[PDB]
Amino acid sequence: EAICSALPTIPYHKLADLRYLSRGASGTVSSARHADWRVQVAVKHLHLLDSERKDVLREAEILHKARFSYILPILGICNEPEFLGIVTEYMPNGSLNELLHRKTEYPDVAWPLRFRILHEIALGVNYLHNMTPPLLHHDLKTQNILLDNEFHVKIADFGLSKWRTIIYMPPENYESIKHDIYSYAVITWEVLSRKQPFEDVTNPLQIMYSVSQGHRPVINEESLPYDIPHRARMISLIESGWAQNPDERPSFLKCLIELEPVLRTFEEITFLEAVIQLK
Amino acid sequence: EAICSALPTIPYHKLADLRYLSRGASGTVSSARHADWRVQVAVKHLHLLDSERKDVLREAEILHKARFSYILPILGICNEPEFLGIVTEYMPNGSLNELLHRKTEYPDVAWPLRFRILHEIALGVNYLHNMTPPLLHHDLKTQNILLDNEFHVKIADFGLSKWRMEGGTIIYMPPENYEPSIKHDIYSYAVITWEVLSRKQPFEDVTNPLQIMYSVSQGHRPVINEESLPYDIPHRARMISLIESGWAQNPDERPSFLKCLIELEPVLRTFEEITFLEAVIQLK
Ligand SMILES: COCCNC(=O)c1ccc2c(c1)nc(-c1cnc(-c3ccc(Cl)cc3)[nH]1)n2CCOC
Ligand SMILES: COCCNC(=O)c1ccc2c(c1)nc(-c1cnc(-c3ccc(Cl)cc3)[nH]1)n2CCOC
Ligand SMILES: [Ca+2]
Repeated sequence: EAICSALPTIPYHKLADLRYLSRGASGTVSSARHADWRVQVAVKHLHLLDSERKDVLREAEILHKARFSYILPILGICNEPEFLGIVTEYMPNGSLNELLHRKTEYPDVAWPLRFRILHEIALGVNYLHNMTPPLLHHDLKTQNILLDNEFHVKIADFGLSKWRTIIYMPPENYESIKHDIYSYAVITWEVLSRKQPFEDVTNPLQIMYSVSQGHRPVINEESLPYDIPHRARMISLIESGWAQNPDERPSFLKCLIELEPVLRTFEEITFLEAVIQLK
Repeated sequence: EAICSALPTIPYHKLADLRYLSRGASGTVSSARHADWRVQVAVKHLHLLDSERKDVLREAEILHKARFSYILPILGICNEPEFLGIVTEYMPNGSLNELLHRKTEYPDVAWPLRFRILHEIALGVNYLHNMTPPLLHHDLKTQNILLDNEFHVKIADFGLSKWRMEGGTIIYMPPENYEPSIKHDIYSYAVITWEVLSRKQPFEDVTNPLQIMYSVSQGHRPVINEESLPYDIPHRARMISLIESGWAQNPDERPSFLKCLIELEPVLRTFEEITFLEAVIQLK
């Protein structure tokens, strides 16, 4: 039959210890504990308009329909006249952004884990592109790639997501199935370098202009050191992913076929050991 | 108004490297990779009657509706004239049963990990009991507690499960269910807890399963002495209390899962986070 799973509704009073965590353009994120299920959860609520209410409902429906191993799992919706929020699993280790840039907190991030994150991000986006109809993310950034208790990836933020900061935006989009792979390429560069794309650029309009002229985050010995595993191969993947001509950018299938033999070179235990080193 | 998510249908041909993994009373389990999704998967299938299709589709529907952090995630349903099967995430570490009893492979299983497993099983079952209407598992056993890459729990096998509106072991079955109840699962859980804490097969001495059933109806339980549960077991007294109330002869005396959670929460807080990762590395 047309087997359908319903998203549970969660009474606001069931969400005990509601406390602020972070705020983004998407909304405010708070932690809480479910009174009956006795688990820690996360809540994404608005900062009560008629259309801003449909936005939250659209995202919730997207998360519920796009369930998969690498997508942030939705636990239910809290829809009341007094409060509106999305309830998801709690991700204790935050975002990929924090992992790459909080360098005193995380001085070392072993290569196996960086490559694992890269593979999972790709698995997550590939799944969205393979849904019917294809779901396009259109807002991939390190800030919305979340990390669970053992540093596995959960993709989030489906606000700009369509059913078929600007440093991750392809140049043609300043004024398409090939958008996400562009963003993925920038992310890949960021993960392998632990540097902010276009560091010396003061103004975001200079970035937008340079990008439209074909400039891309710098690739040299200083940004991507020679000790990077599979360096040459990764540089090629990055460079094809952020290509100026969208048609020259690979699909996520191609991207995964290229990545698979790279991930096989890391022994399973090195992933575990990479994690145990972290704070 | 009502937000619905549909379970994907997976064409058989999309499952590459289909290879036998294990058998049980539940059916055959094979491993595979999804050709488009590029992930490894598990496939529970029969190994033709139309009578069996309703069973597989019933379980698929339950797994799809009972989605939660400690419930085995269903990825799709493979329903064709040639083949019928449930596609789920692959759990590389197998079952709690194999962890407890492969003693040469796993000489040590750290107390913190054991407690986290127990805590997660209870969280899973608790969630099932809090659904509207409540879902009752009715076939909990260590063989059905599956373990992911970091030894987190995923509850499987909802074949005998029911909404409150096949030859296997009977050791996890409450005695009132023998001859022709929201208190079934807790009894199973209590046996599971004893098994987890002792790494001993319940009713080890008794060879004939009928004898067990007699013994059990006559009030008997798995042995709670020093030989089975050493004195050096973290929170021994609090645990034995839980086990004993869990497998009471009178269903009314047995506690809810919510109650167990309330008891287990302080116990889990006594272990530092680092110990779980250490336990998983010790097992690799
Ligand atoms: C009080 O201390 C604040 C410091 N910040 C953190 O340590 C922290 C921890 C976890 C965070 C965190 C900060 N910010 C987020 C976060 C960012 N975006 C989300 C989110 C996105 C979409 C949805 Cl639907 C739900 C959550 N969570 N998460 C993950 C929440 O689990 C989902
Ligand atoms: C060739 O033999 C290799 C040795 N077998 C194993 O080590 C092994 C590994 C993992 C196993 C394994 C053996 N047996 C199972 C298993 C047992 N029951 C299930 C299962 C039950 C219900 C559903 Cl709906 C799906 C899977 N999987 N799993 C987990 C599969 O991921 C779900
Ligand atoms: Ca060993």
